[PDB]
Amino acid sequence: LRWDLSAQQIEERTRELIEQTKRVYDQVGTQEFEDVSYESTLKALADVEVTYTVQRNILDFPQHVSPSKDIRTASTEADKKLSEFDVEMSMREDVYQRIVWLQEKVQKDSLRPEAARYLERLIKLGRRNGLHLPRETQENIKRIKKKLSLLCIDFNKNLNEDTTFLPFTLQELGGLPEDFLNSLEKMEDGKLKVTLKYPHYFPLLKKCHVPETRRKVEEAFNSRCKEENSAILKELVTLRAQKSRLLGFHTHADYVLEMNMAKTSQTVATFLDELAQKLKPLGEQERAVILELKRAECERRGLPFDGRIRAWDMRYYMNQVEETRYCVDQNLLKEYFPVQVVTHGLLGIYQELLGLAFHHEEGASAWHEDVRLYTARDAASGEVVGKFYLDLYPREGKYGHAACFGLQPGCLRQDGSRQIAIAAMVANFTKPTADAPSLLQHDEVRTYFHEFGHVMHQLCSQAEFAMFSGTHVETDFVEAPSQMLENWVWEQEPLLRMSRHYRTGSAVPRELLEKLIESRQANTGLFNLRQIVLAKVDQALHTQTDADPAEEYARLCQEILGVPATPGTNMPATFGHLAGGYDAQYYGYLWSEVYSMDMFHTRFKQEGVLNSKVGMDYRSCILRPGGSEDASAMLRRFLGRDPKQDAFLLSKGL
Ligand SMILES: [Zn+2]
Repeated sequence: LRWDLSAQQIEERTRELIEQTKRVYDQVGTQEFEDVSYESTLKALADVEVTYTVQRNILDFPQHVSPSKDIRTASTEADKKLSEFDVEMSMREDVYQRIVWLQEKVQKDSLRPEAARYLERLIKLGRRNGLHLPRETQENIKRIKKKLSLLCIDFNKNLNEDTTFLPFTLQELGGLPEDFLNSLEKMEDGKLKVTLKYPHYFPLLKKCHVPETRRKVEEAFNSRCKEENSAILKELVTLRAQKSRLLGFHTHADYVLEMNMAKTSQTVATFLDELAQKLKPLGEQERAVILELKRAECERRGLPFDGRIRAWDMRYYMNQVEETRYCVDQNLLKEYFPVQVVTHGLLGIYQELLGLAFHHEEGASAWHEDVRLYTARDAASGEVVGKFYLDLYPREGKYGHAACFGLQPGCLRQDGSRQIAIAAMVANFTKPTADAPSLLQHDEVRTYFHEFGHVMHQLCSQAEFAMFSGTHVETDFVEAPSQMLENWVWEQEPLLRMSRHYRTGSAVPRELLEKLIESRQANTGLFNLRQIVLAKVDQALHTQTDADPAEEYARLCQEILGVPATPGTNMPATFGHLAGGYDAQYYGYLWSEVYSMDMFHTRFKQEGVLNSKVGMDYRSCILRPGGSEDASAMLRRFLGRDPKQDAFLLSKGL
């Protein structure tokens, strides 16, 4: 791939790519019925997607890793132009007509399965865009989409641009680290300025032992843009509902869910309700523990005790539970996880699990000197499967979160030969230095294992059509394979393969490993019940008509979480996911995680966590199809039955 492109070349290549690609769509869009064929219509569009995707990825990737701001800025602009172009092509009624004609002309069952799936998806995407509907319906949909887009931009911008802050004395900030306190904007008043941004909010609620301070900050944070965003949310709900009906669905949720593994809003509601019921007892147990800790602390500090867990007590006491009930010293633990050792052990586990051998391509071209390129080859034949880059250390201008970027999609070229997948994994682990090793927290090891899992999905998939390549699966299933893989960082054998004291070379003591593993369950009951409250609010707003966001959230917090929403607040008005493309899909996080445990326990825990036979079945049944098969079908084959919540519940001790 190309990595030495300047900002100017990016600009030029983008215009050229769009011109060349549009040329193909124009050709397809003007065919006469008589000339419509599999080769001239379906293959034409499938082939151009391959050439386009490759080029598009090269142009929009630099914005996330290039050390050059000019290149990054040009890449961001190219992404905007290409994204706009993608939507423009998706709405082409002329091209859609030829696809519909092809569907008519195509003899039933005469196409290869994946080709038939591709044709059906193209037809479905057009229908979800309303291209088959009457002009008046399409005009109305267009109008509503425009409004919705604007409403979403404001919802997010309002929250992001907010600069609300609360002044507190060093005494009121009791509990927060010293380095934290001096980082605040010291007012002439003498008080320190605490803003509602995450870097300030989370640490304060988890460490500040002054109840009134937590209370004030919680009220403010959960009341941000209350009036404006609640008005916007009411409009989003109504407009989404109308748009969904015009597109043929009874609710927005049902429209959104059609493409998910869950399929319908009823399926999601049943999923969430059953999960909440099963987790209830664990929630009761956890709140009892927290209430006692609060009673004890209030007594100890001479503070009044109201006998109730408040919204502003949650994060604080959950943190206390973790520190005094499970303990586990991350400071000591991290000494056994030097980044170099984790990388080696991690790559070792994946090699063995998938029957692969990773080969470092010394001195390969890259966007930064610290980037390393590897070629994954079949362990017995040595044939190339794919390639992947590792860009693990922080630097100015680089994406600040761990992620997997598909660069070259694994699929078939125009001539029928196979194009290998090429992906890049990004992380931001401190880079080892002279006398300052880079020790990883367990959560970083978890994130590392999770993201590399996506790299393997990208590389091991063998779809023939670019549309189904790699991680292009149902949104509520894409995370399941990686979440299944996270289980490895909670198992002793794999953990030992990824650890070693950075200095003494000693192995992690069994006592420490046991505690670490036990800590996985800390506060899991309340953590999940809260996620359920969020998922249910998301579902209610996109299935009901008169549902009031604040009231729904309050009702659910009391009934499911057991911790009341603070009067006057409106958490839903700050719930960015409702305006970030995840609308009606928040349940997806819980859905993938719950079933990922079924995948893990049913196959890997019974046949051998590091057994290659199971690993090869995982590669074959789950990764190889890419989006060429429905997640439900892949799971049924891998599990031998449909998935259940059982494994998840058992892992919680239920
Ligand atoms: Zn992920």
